[PDB]
Amino acid sequence: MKIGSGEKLLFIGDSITDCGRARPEGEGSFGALGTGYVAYVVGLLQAVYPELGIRVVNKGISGNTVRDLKARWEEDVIAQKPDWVSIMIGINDVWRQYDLPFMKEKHVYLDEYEATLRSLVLETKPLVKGIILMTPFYIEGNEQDPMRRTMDQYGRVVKQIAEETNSLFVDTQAAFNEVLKTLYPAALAWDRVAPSVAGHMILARAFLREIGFEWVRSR
Amino acid sequence: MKIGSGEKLLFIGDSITDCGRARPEGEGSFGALGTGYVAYVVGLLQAVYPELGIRVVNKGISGNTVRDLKARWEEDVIAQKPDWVSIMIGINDVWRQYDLPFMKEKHVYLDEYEATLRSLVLETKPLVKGIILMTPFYIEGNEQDPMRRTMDQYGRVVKQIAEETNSLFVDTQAAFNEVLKTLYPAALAWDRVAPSVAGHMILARAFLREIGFEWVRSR
Amino acid sequence: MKIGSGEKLLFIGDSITDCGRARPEGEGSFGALGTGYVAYVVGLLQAVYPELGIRVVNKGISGNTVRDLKARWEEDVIAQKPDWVSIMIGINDVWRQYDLPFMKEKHVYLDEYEATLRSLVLETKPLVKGIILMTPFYIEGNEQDPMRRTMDQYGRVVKQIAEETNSLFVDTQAAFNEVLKTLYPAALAWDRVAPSVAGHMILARAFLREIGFEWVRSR
Amino acid sequence: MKIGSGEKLLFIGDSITDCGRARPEGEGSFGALGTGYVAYVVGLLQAVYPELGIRVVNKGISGNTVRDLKARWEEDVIAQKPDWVSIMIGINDVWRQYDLPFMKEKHVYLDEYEATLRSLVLETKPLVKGIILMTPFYIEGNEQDPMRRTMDQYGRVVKQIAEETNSLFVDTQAAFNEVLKTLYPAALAWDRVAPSVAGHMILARAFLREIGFEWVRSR
Amino acid sequence: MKIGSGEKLLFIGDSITDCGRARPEGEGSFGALGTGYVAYVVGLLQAVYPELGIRVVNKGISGNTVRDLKARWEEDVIAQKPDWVSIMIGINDVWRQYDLPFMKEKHVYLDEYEATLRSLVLETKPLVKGIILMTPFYIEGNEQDPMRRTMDQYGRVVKQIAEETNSLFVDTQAAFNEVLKTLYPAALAWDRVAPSVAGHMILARAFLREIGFEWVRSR
Amino acid sequence: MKIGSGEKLLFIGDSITDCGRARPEGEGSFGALGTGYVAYVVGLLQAVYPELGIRVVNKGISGNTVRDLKARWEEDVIAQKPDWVSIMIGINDVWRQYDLPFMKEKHVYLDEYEATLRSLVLETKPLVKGIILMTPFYIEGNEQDPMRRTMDQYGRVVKQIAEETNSLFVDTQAAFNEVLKTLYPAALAWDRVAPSVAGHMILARAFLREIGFEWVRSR
Amino acid sequence: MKIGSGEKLLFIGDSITDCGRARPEGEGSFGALGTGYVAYVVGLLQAVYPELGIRVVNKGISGNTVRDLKARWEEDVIAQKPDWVSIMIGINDVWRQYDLPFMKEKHVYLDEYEATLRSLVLETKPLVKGIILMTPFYIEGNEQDPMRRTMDQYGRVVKQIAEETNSLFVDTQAAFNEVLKTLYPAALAWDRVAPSVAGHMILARAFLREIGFEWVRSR
Amino acid sequence: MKIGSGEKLLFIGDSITDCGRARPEGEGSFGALGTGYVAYVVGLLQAVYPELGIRVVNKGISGNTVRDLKARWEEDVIAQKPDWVSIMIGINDVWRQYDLPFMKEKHVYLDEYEATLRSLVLETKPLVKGIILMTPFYIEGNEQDPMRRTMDQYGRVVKQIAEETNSLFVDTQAAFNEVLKTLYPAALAWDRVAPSVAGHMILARAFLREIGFEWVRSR
Ligand SMILES: [Cl-]
Ligand SMILES: [Cl-]
Ligand SMILES: [Cl-]
Ligand SMILES: [Cl-]
Ligand SMILES: [Cl-]
Ligand SMILES: [Cl-]
Ligand SMILES: [Cl-]
Ligand SMILES: [Cl-]
Repeated sequence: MKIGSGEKLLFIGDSITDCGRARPEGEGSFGALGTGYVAYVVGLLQAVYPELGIRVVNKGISGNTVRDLKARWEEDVIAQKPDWVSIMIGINDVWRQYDLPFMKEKHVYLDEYEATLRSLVLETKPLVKGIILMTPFYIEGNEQDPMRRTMDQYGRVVKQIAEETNSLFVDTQAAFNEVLKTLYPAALAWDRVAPSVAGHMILARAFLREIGFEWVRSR
Repeated sequence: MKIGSGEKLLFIGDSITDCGRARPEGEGSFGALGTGYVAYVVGLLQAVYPELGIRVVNKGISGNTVRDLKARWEEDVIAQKPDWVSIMIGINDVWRQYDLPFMKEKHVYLDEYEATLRSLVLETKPLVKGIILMTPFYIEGNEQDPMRRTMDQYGRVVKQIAEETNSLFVDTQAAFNEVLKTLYPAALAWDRVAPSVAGHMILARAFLREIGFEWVRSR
Repeated sequence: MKIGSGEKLLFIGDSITDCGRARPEGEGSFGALGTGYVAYVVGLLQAVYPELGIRVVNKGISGNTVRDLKARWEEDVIAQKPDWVSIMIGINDVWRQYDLPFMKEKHVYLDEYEATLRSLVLETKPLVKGIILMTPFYIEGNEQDPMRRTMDQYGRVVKQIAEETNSLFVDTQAAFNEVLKTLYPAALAWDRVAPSVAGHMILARAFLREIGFEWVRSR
Repeated sequence: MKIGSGEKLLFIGDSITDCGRARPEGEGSFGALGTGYVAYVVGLLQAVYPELGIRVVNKGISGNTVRDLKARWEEDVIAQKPDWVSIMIGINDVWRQYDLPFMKEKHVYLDEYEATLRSLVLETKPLVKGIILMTPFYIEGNEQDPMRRTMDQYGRVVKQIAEETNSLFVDTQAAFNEVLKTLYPAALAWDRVAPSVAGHMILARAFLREIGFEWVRSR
Repeated sequence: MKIGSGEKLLFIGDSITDCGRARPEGEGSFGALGTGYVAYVVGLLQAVYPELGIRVVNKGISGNTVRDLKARWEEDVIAQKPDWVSIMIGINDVWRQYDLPFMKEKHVYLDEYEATLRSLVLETKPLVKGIILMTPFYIEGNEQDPMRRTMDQYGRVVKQIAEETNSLFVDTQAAFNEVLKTLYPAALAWDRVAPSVAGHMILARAFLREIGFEWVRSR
Repeated sequence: MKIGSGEKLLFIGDSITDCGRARPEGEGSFGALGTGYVAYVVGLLQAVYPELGIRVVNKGISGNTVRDLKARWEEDVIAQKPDWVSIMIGINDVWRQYDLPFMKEKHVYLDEYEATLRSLVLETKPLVKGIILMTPFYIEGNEQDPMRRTMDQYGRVVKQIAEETNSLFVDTQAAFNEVLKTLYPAALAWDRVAPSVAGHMILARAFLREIGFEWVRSR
Repeated sequence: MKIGSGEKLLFIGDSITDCGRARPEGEGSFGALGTGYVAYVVGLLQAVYPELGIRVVNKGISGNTVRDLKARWEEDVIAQKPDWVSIMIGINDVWRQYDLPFMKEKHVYLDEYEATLRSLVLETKPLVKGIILMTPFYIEGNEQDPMRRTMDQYGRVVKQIAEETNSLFVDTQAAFNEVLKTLYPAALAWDRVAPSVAGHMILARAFLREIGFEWVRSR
Repeated sequence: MKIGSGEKLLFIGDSITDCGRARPEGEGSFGALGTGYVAYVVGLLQAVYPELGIRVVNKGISGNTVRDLKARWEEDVIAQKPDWVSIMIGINDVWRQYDLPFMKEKHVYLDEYEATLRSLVLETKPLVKGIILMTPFYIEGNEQDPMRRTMDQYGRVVKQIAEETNSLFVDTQAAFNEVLKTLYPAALAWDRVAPSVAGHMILARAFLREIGFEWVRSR
């Protein structure tokens, strides 16, 4: 378990992170974390490591792109003095290119995305114990579907950044890809983005595996 | 994994099982399974065993005792033709004795509890592939608190029926007891009964472990 | 114009047809026809052929398959004594196979679909002046996506019944396909099924063209 | 098609334009345009010219007279940097004279109306590719009904302005007049102002005809 | 005053009579009589003839034609044992011809109107002390508007039945006509049917004058 | 009729005047005047004198005492530039003495009441055509009931003020007293203050009689 | 204390008893007893006699007269097998005579009141351990107010039945009368019937004193 | 009775005091005091000492610790110029230690609690006639339950402070302890903190006993 006792773990992202969490503070055991993967992570950490006393904060905001993260980073991240920051962003940065292909101010292209995400990591790294970069995802098994193909480009950038900055790394697309060998996307999310409890569990598990969570502790 | 491909798993119980499930069907949407351990179970099974093709049904009803289960058993269990039935009942059977001590017809005392639950297990066993008996629980660490002491006795009844009937058995009290070495009850549930996400994860993990779930499959 | 003065045109289908229509009557206010292609059809007919005096009824019901149509056919179609019946069914028959793959009784497979739809068309044809058969559709441009591939097969069934029965025929998939040369699905419908105003205009225009509507009447 | 690819088309007016559109921005494919003729225009343009990539904004505000348009013109029009502006105003400027004939500060008389509308056109013309002036209307077939007779005076002024400024021109009253040869007003709008889907389609079609929309493109 | 001490006066009609009255009783609170002319009548009678001890019942139902009255006559009129029955019906009988011209079964044409209303008056007259027949009305000053022209014909029917049957008679159209020498319809009712407080006062005053009310009693 | 054409009549008072009127402006034919005596007055004036073109504004505010009137007089009265002001105040000034007999900052005693009301009249008189002073009231027939006895003292002061300032005068208590010879208070208002439609008609009539309203005009 | 351990005490009445109690059971939660004197009684008994183990049921129904009690007596009283029945009825029996003087079938005059209440007491007495008869009341200090005078007569009937039948007896009017030496009615209840917390405490204290409650137990 | 006529009694605390009281003023006989022990105290004082004319204000705020009281003391207490101040605080100061044992900024430890509470008393004492210190409580009969054991430490501090400052003193824990000899906590409050009407009556009675309330006055 990478996260130590008494430490503060902060999640940021878009609606997949937000999941109806309490605004502004996003902190507490009884609904304030929202109802998706963040909450599941905390639940599992408390069920299996209750003695760790890990404080968890949810700063997800529905609709955000990486440009929106940068715009609130000082207030929502820096000022919170976290020990661990988990970032999952990119879905909207890409989706807007496909659902509003002519409202282009809504799009964040890849080279802007890469530099902005890097800028967030590099600002934050000297202030925290660790950073966890979660790729965006798209629940779609055809690599050549245009949005899936774009999303994968953004996920490759995330991986690159994590390597180069010594951040932890969660490939959420690889986790979905496995389940997509069996299930058609609609069984997980009609819109291919916002999933079921199952999708959130896929994400929660992917995150917990990367931080060295044990389902039954050996120690 | 005790549960196998193509099987229908039906959960029944009180509010801990219900958690806002869709009535009457308790199946078949996103959200139809409720927002507690039953949903978490189905999500983790889907995340880790997507190919198993399990159908899951949530017949939990808030407020039920085992007397209420008996009254709807035919329509809600037997008529559903499940392959597997999971029962978690007893919390209200006990809690009414303590919160409404003078309304005795709302109590289900130990003789009624054992005979009824026994009868339901005996009746159902030959019609299904398997039964899972979950103990009720009380989120309270002091064995001599009166309601914890009573709830532990009711759990002994469940354990003994499961043994007699070669049912699977989940000791939910023991799962909470482990966490209660560290956390005061209120950290998990103000009222010592209806817990947080963490509590429902304690439950879901206790269920899954009993049915041979692996967090990361070795094969 | 195939539809003539004084005729009653009854539309039946699933949510794509329903679009919040008034239940049970589906006629006779402002708003009773719902807010999608059925209403747009009635509006354009009124704008361009005000003198035609068409009565229009919307018997769409959200969630329906052709099995559901059959169960209400007598009350909702035959008892209404329509002159013209428009049917657009199949989306849910197919989508349940993909979004709830393990709940097989909710699926309407191709044998049940063809026999039922056929039976309804055969039964209705001698009681009415005319039938319009609209294909189901899936807003997805890749023919080998599994649900698009299945939906195209169901459309072939509709086309063949319409041919056998000398019904009018609207290929809604082809209409979407044309736009999908330019737009990614999400621009029209996140879930690839329930579209925007633009999608409903694609539908209404496909219907109208089949019934000989002219945007500006040449006579 | 007068409108070219990538261009921005902005509609302004009163409730007939507003139709519940999103405030303040009035822009987007999924409800932000409101539910009347603006939305229908955009829907048809996307269904038939999807590749044009026309951005559309709805700045209608219920209750407005031309005096209200002038009061918000800088923020709602100029600042938006549209390529094409469509104006439909006058209904309220006239209605108030008839429904609140003694709260006269609510009235905009014809010579004030004419000069204010001219002032809007002349300010805007050097900043855009084109302007479309839609007459107000009143759904009433008797030319001598007092409100209809007044409304027609205002429509004549609009036509004059469009001629003199080389603006495009939509005679909405002429479009209703045709349908009113068959339908009594109440079949379109009980209040003779705010119509049904049919009325909105009459308006949408009138607008699309003036911009050179083709229902089936020859090219 | 035609109405006398201790008598029960029952009003029946459509929405103009209903005005949100309490269903089913239409009597007996504060507010049970609705918020239009029926309530105003009861208030003025109470203000000026408090000692009369009149019981008043409002059996108006929004949307009703005389065909609807007939279907509930036994339960809503005869079973109430009124001493006086006031009927104001015809607006919807006529308006459906104009707002839904093609839904002919919703129309109540003049032959059905005269026969039904006649039958109800003949049947009720020997069971009660008196009947008041109020004409329907249309708030429209042009006699040749088609719906006003039709409504005036229906009023002639009412006047003739009242004459034949020695019923009291209230010409509501004439009352509106007087005000319409000064006000355009919209000042009283946008839709020419459901008026303001002023319109309901026009009605209440027309009723009261017919029953010999004095604003200031001379005795 | 004391009120001439084109003139502005403003009512101020407490909840008996307010009756849910539109805040802040309190002006319009379709609900803005609220649902009690103000609205009835306007309704009758329009039904019988439609050609007068009297503008009416309702500045009633529930809970007000005369001290509250003074606090808003500049904004709510002076600034409105009325031609006629009607004041009805005192109910709360007195009620508070009886319902909150120990929260005394809520009480306005008689000599404060008298001087404040005088101050309002004397400020306003040089700015308007006329002032109408309506007494407060209490719907209670026993002159010696403590609140009734107090209320009458306040009504005597109002009368004195009106005499001394040449204001018009409405004795609302005398109007209720007449009806109270027959009806027990509860038949008009359970709380003896806020009446039924009948009470509002008693008030409306009292006001209209003082301004020279004719129910059937001789001229 | 007249009530003893293990006994079921059932309260019945009108709104004063109901106070929002849970329907139909009126027992068994927190809140099921309503928010007035019945709840206060149960609370004080629990605070001071926790060991008594009393079951309490609230069968009050807003609006009831003794005629309504009779119609539900079998289901709501006798079928509950109470040991003690407390009845407080008469307020509406009387108040309808005054607030709806002309709707005579809603009145329960003294002959009907005495015979019915008598019959219910006689019928119930041999089936239960004891009966408590509470007078109705009117919060009004003037004995010659007409409704107070009538209510006092109805109270005399209750007192006489209680005497005849050796029922316990609570004179609620006398309890209010004592406070009314100091407070005007409006301080306790604007409408002289439905009081504040203070009024319900007056009631609860009057009940408790009659059943031998001690505020501080001497033993 | 320690409280004299005309005096102002102000209660402050957490949710147990607040009970939904009116914000900000917390003053009035008809709901403004909230629905728990404060309201019951006032009710009893009015029922038994109506002539005292005691003004009562409720400044409870749900969630408060003693640190929160200090933060609002000037506005909510000092500025109100009370004659008597009742303080009940500590529940949250302690609860947070047990329900959010790792969000420690939410905890107020005992020595901070003691000094802050002292600081409140010492500031206030020279400004008022008297102060009443009510201990916090926890509805839990086992002295060794961790939260109960902590709560008792805080109650001992309260008692010490009251002794040292000559404040009145209410041991709310001792009052619950008596009832807990018979009832399990859940019969009074599932969460062991927020009780039933019974709990509020236990508190109300404890407070009234300390101020010398007599249930039947000797004088
Ligand atoms: Cl999002
Ligand atoms: Cl439960
Ligand atoms: Cl559907
Ligand atoms: Cl408008
Ligand atoms: Cl109607
Ligand atoms: Cl008021
Ligand atoms: Cl009642
Ligand atoms: Cl609290």
